[PDB]
Amino acid sequence: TKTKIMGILNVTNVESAVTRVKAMMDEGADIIDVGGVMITVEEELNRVLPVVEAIVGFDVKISVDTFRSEVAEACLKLGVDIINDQWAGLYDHRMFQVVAKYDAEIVLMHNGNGNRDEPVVEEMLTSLLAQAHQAKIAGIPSNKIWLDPGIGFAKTRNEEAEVMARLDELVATEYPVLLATSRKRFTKEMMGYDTTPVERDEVTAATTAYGIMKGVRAVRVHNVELNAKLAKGIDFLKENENARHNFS
Amino acid sequence: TKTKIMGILNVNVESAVTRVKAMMDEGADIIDVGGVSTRPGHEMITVEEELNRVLPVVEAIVGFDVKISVDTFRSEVAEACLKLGVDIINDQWAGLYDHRMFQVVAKYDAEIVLMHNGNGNRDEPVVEEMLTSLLAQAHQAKIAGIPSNKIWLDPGIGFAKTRNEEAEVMARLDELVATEYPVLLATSRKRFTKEMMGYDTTPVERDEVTAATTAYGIMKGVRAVRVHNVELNAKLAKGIDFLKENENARH
Ligand SMILES: Nc1nc2ncc(COP(=O)(O)OP(=O)(O)O)nc2c(=O)[nH]1
Ligand SMILES: [K+]
Ligand SMILES: [K+]
Ligand SMILES: [Mn+2]
Ligand SMILES: [Mn+2]
Ligand SMILES: [Mn+2]
Repeated sequence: TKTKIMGILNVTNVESAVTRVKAMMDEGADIIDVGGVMITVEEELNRVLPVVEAIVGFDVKISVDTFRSEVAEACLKLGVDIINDQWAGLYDHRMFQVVAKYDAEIVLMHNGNGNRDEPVVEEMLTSLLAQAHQAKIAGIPSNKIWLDPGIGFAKTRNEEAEVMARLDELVATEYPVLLATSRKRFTKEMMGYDTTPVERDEVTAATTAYGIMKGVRAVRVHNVELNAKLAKGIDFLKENENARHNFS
Repeated sequence: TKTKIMGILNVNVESAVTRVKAMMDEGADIIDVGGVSTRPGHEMITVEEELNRVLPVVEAIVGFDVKISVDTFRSEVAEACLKLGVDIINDQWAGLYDHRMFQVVAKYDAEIVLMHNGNGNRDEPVVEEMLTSLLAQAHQAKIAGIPSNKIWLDPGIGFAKTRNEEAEVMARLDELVATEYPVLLATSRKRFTKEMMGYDTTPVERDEVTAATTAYGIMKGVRAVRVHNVELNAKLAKGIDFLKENENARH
């Protein structure tokens, strides 16, 4: 019933990572998204693995931002819960098998096809739904697949503005939607100037509120506390609204 | 047009000017100055004490490039302020405390915020009682000479209402917005935001849930928000206005 808060942990110390994870859990993170990725599968594993081994025992879900089944599989043997795939299984078809094999969840982020024929929304829907079908025919449950519009990838300024004005249509596919705009160019431009990254937390929080109201079920963010608490408030307001209107 | 940010200035004079400057920098469109409260159980003061507290501050900030609103329910304090060039009179009694208010406000061509207050022992639903009351007062503000597009309605979250009644109102902000008078939401760090937190915090820690009420309220159509943390809310309001314009522009 509650909006999930996926915290961002970029791994580009294991000790500092661990301390940061507890700090994030503390600020309200439901999922800790670890990511460290052109480098070698081996190099990617050299950065991501030591962290995953240290934090996977904690009482929080661990997502791993990777697009290669080899990185996803070593992580899943350690007990990881989600594979946040920026390519939506396009980069390595074997991602679907690795995930099915460990009864995990997977995020399918819209990416590629930058010079698309069709308008961005029809294309994103077509591609993402096509990837969802592949996930399932691999044996991954329907309810373990998330869709991500992929703000910041293979889309022009105009295309993303279109995508952000029609989030309801992605939500309408009934798959749980993860919004991930945090501190991106799109948020930089909401501010209207060349802001530094951190300066983008408040507009990012705006996307969270707006997205939750459009039906997004999770938000991927750098500033956990701000979004965790802004989301709590918005969730509260919608529920209160349903209650007082006897809407369900 | 954007959502206006009315910063709260609770009332020495230099200390106040400092805080007004900062609020302007954080994005404040209006600075709302008050020295009184209409909460039963709170200190009551004289018109004269309100003046000593309020007038020297208004005098020193009315020149700035920001609108000034004065939170008062007595027209003598109002006029004293309108004579210094103040732009808005924020009335916790919607002109029911002092019946000369609308005439004073319209005399200096100002704006007025009519806040829902009183009759906490009503037996009809809060919402229809508030609408009936606020619209009757508004109708009276126009008779006196205040144009409709300068009469604001405020649901008075935190005044003469039960937790049950505040939740009723927050779930139906659009009905107030539907009246077509510009709407000001003022929930900052109040008890309602404390329920949202679901626990006890110092006032400052209620800022994020206050900001959620801002995002939500803008979605519902309110035109301004009265807040303590101007920056968090000004920056948030800005993102929401953009998301909303973008969505309307694209449809
Ligand atoms: N128009 C309007 N004016 C108001 N003035 C004072 C308070 C609450 O007063 P207090 O409890 O003293 O706190 P603060 O002055 O910080 O808001 N609330 C409103 C309000 O909801 N709407
Ligand atoms: K875990
Ligand atoms: K001024
Ligand atoms: Mn639409
Ligand atoms: Mn006050
Ligand atoms: Mn309704």
